[PDB]
Amino acid sequence: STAIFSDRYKGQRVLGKGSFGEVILCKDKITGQECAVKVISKRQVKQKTDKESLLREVQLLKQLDHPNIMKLYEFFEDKGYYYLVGEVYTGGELFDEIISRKRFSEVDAARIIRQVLSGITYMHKNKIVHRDLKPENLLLESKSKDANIRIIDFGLSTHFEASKKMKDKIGTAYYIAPEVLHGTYDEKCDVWSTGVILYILLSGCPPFNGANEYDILKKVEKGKYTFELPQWKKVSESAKDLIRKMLTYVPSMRISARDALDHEWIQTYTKEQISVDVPSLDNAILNIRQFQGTQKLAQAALLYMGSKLTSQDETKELTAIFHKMDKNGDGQLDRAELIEGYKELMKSMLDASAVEHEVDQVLDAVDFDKNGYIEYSEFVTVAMDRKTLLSRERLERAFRMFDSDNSGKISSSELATIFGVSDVDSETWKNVLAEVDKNNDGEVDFDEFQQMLLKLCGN
Ligand SMILES: CCOc1ccc2cc(-c3nn(CC4CCNCC4)c4ncnc(N)c34)ccc2c1
Repeated sequence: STAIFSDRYKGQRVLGKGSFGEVILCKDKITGQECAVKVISKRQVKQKTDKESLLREVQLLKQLDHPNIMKLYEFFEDKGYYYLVGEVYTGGELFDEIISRKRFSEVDAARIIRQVLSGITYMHKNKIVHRDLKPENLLLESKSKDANIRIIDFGLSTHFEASKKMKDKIGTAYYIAPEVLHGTYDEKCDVWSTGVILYILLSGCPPFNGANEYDILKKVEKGKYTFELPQWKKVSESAKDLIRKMLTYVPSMRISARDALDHEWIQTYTKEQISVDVPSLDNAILNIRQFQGTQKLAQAALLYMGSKLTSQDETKELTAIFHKMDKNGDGQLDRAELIEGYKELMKSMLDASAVEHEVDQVLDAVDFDKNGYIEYSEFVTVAMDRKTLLSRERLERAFRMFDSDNSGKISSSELATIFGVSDVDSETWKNVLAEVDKNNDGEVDFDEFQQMLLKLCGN
């Protein structure tokens, strides 16, 4: 009697979108235990290994326990997806916590990096490689200041092929080890990624950077970086030494995770008491806030355009479904039929229970209610506006957050940075601007930026 995910869990709400698919907050129908479930769509994500190999990894992952590694509880598979059920953590991404601080020192960075290396060391002893380690994969257990770090997605890269969509690979290029690019890699790739993360914590700038994905990769593959930024003068020699050892090009010469834990710098700056010399890295924290805001705005822009393309698709599809269901030809439908077509559209709505409630939120939202005969046309408008909300609202939020001086505007230099990170061709976005505002003087407000994005997705 093979078990069934939706027999055991109900979806509560969406937690986010991660590598390989959506993460949904779920609840055990008997025990009330809340859990974070990564749902991998077999249609969007191709497998690299065979079933046998994936089930063996899962079985191993369930038996490992470390304070800095996300705990996996359960694994299910049906016809259309894979479901990975883990512990839910509520502290958010590390860097989003870091940028809320007004003080940040080498002690804070060593506390951070020690946890990461401790989790990586443990996983490498069990022959699991992350490969895709980056800031987004570092979650905080809770919103508390003293919260432990939990690494997510350890081992998935081995069995599933990563999205080639830019909206999914923003800020992947900065962290990947050069041997991963060339195809022969081992567990040392996780030390390199960690090394990049440490460089960023102490300087707030990526060691390997450029205007677009491909320029960043060209820098990584060459392997050259420097410590000539002014804010490195404030950093201990010990920290730089550890960095050089983590960023060693040839993997066989690069320090192991385990050895990195024992390095003088980690031993010195994680002793809770001794502040022998501990200034605050003010420039770094502000660089990280700029870095983070840029990454988040580019991401939000791509998802805005993606949501706008989805809403074109689904509006037309839903209308054609309702049209054919309308046997009267009067343009009206009852509740069950609305539910039926919306389910037919299907392919957060993990069971029939999820669908009926979304429909009910819209029928309530249909302003005032006459029961029996519903104008299919207007239900479509409202169902779809609902779907785009999260993404337009999020777009404005990200715009406001990027605009740190509250100027209401972003410069064309800033647009170049954002569009380079979003991988929108240079000639393409300026042609678009020229058409939105024929009189602009090198800056756009929120509405203009939004109008630009619409034009860049064929509207
Ligand atoms: C081999 C383990 O297989 C699993 C199984 C379930 C997983 C669930 C989560 C998860 N994702 N998110 C949403 C975050 C929003 C911010 N961007 C990053 C994602 C989460 N938010 C809260 N808790 C979570 N657990 C997640 C991530 C990785 C998992 C890996």
